[PDB]
Amino acid sequence: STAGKVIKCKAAVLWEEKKPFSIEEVEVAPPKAHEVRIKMVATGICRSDDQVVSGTLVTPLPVIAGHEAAGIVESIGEGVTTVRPGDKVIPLFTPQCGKCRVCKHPEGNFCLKNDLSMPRGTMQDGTSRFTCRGKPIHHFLGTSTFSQYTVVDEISVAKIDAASPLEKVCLIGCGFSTGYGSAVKVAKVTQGSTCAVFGLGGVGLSVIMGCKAAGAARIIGVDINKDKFAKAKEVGATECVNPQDYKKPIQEVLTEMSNGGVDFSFEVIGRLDTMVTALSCCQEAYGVSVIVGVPPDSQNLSMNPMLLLSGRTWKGAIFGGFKSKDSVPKLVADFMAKKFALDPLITHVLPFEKINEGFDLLRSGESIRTILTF
Amino acid sequence: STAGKVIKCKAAVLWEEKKPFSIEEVEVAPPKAHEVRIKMVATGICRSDDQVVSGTLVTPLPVIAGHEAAGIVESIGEGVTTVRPGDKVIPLFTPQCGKCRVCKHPEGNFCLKNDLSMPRGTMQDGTSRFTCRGKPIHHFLGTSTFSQYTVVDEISVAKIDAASPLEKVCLIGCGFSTGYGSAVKVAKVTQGSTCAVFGLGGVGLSVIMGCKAAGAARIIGVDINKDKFAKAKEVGATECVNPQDYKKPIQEVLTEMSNGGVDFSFEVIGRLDTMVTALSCCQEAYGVSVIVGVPPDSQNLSMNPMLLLSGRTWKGAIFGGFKSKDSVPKLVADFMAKKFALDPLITHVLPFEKINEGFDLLRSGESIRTILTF
Ligand SMILES: NC(=O)c1ccc[n+]([C@@H]2O[C@H](COP(=O)([O-])OP(=O)([O-])OC[C@H]3O[C@@H](n4cnc5c(N)[nH+]cnc54)[C@H](O)[C@@H]3O)[C@@H](O)[C@H]2O)c1
Ligand SMILES: NC(=O)c1ccc[n+]([C@@H]2O[C@H](COP(=O)([O-])OP(=O)([O-])OC[C@H]3O[C@@H](n4cnc5c(N)[nH+]cnc54)[C@H](O)[C@@H]3O)[C@@H](O)[C@H]2O)c1
Ligand SMILES: OCc1c(F)c(F)c(F)c(F)c1F
Ligand SMILES: OCc1c(F)c(F)c(F)c(F)c1F
Ligand SMILES: [Zn+2]
Ligand SMILES: [Zn+2]
Ligand SMILES: [Zn+2]
Ligand SMILES: [Zn+2]
Repeated sequence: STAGKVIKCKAAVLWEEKKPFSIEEVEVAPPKAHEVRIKMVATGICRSDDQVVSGTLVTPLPVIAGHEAAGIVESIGEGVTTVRPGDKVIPLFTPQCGKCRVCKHPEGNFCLKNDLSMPRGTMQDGTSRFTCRGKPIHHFLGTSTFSQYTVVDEISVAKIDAASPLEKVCLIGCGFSTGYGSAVKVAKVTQGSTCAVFGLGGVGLSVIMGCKAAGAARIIGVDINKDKFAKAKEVGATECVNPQDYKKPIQEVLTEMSNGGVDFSFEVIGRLDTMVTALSCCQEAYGVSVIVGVPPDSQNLSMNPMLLLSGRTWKGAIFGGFKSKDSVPKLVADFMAKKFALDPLITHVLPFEKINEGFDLLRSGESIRTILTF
Repeated sequence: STAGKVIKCKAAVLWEEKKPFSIEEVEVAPPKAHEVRIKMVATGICRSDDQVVSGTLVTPLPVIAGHEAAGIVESIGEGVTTVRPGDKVIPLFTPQCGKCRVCKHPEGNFCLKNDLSMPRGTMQDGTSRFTCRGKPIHHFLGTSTFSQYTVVDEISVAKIDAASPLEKVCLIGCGFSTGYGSAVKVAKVTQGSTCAVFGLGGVGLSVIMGCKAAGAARIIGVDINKDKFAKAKEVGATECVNPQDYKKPIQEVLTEMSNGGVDFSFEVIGRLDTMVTALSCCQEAYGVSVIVGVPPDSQNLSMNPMLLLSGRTWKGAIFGGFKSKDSVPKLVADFMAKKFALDPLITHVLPFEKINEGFDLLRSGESIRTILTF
């Protein structure tokens, strides 16, 4: 029995920016009221985790990062009603409290209990459940999945199908659901439309999947790494373009290709310049552009508002617009029902001990998703 | 009996930026194929016409400005099918050719034959119908309503009810329709919502009318001229705020007043800083902000894209999102049926010869709309 006791386990601690993860023993406190302790089974490597390493996504350090995962409930605190010991679960980096004005809104998903806007790196109660070498360690987005065991608030966990394969469905905790929902829920891609997707990583591939599911006629993938094109075409891109191949700026190229602008564009990289390019390539009167990539901390973009005055719509979203706790179990059931595929996103499967190697595959351009297994 | 002949008439010619209009004789050529010559009856003074004088809205000079008007067809060119001599008409500063990809789209209204994006100051065939002192004079937006007679392309004119009061319905040619449609069509304001309207001129008052027609529960007007507040409350504002009264930035004030941000905000001024403030004050997860004001030429704004990534929508529109030639006659029929009021917008009436006094009233802050009568 571990229930009610401190667990000593392995975790990947990031002590300061621009350093490898350190794989060492941490102590994980038992869950308090309304908290859940989870034994991790699989976690993905998302570019957002790398941005924490880079320092472009700011969160308190030292930290246990990781937010795209799946595991099994080890124990529950007093008052927990939505999961039990032995349940398969996905932690939710966007919580769903069900009580705030956003949770009550039909189209909101960015719950006011989130730890994204103004990150504290704690549990809801303002404290940490983690220590390492006698020092308190911060949580990340109320998830912290780069650990054999984590503790999450009940509003930050969803119970999923007992038969689901956790080394695949961990992607429903971030990159699949984000990209797919950006297309089908946030943009509301229409049948017969032309879409442009900037960035052909795991999230951008998921946007392509959604555009194809929504019946887009043309899906133009855009990436500076032409090694990404073959998989983008496998999941539905009709054409791929590398901005580096052209004398003209790519917004001009895509406007020409689409006979006057695309219906829907997506920025799935995280750069200010590509957010403005993506907006500009959508048709001036009725185009929609969705920002999915996470921009660099504290930097503003510059843009001409005439792009909007002619009729364009610009919007962004976290987690594909999905209300997290309602939607994650439904997405897992849809995957079990063969409504969408996850294998095209998974290029590498490594033991958790090879986390640094996984990040080097992402940085070098080789991987889409590496799944780490515990 | 003027049909096929040059007409000599008075017009207000703008020879140079930052100068009074010159009321003097012009020559108006007869209409070519698919053109309509109109005897003007009434024209409004819109801030966009003043921005031309200021040089912040660029169009070629010398010019006959004016775009918000109503008149009576004097003659038609070869091939015209949609109006006849003696019909009451409103010139359309946004055309509706009915054939381009925008005109065919269900949402779009910014027809590709517009003269707004890259203004030439000509008719569709690239020539002018106006001479003054033996020199060619530019058109403005394909309308040029500050003249006793104008010539417009058939795609830039709508036939309206024969019993229409032209001294009121001229406002359907720009300010009323723009503001009202920005609320009801572009933003799609919902019953029970909270709205913020930045700028309480004739367009912003029309936005308030639309928000109240849509059932908003709270409509907060924002203006630095507190003399604007009484009329804003008459047409539906529930409260007004003057940014100059507050130590804190008005986005923070409006976020506090709305218990975490408004549902819908509207920028109806034309300044870069209020475009960013208006986006900021809508609720971060589900808010919508609409740009209606016309920004200063060739200037970029700076903003933090995290405002969008949390879930906000930012859009703009021309002419309230209305397909112009379909919509104008319906709006006139609705006015005739008392579905909305125009009198609250009309604060002054002057003869056309007093155009410079009408512009002085707008610049002083004293008027909403002055209507000029020919
Ligand atoms: N909104 C959310 O909820 C959410 C969720 C998941 C990820 N993200 C962000 O989404 C972005 C993509 O994540 P990911 O798919 O894991 O990353 P990724 O696998 O690194 O993919 C990014 C792709 O962009 C390509 N790229 C880089 N620079 C350019 C450029 N200038 N022009 C065109 N292509 C370029 C690059 O080659 C790569 O294939 C990151 O910014 C993440 O932080 C956001
Ligand atoms: N999108 C369109 O189709 C369209 C159509 C009509 C007008 N316009 C533009 O809409 C804008 C408003 O036109 P209008 O109603 O005729 O002008 P207006 O009558 O000048 O009203 C603008 C209001 O803004 C107020 N204002 C000025 N600066 C500020 C400030 N910093 N903060 C708060 N309030 C301030 C000002 O006191 C005035 O009451 C102008 O930019 C027009 O060019 C756009
Ligand atoms: O990849 C998902 C993700 C985000 F979308 C963010 F906006 C963020 F700040 C972050 F830390 C994160 F992990
Ligand atoms: O007031 C309507 C109006 C606009 F919305 C513009 F964008 C524009 F350039 C213009 F000249 C105009 F008159
Ligand atoms: Zn909530
Ligand atoms: Zn992620
Ligand atoms: Zn058209
Ligand atoms: Zn106007």
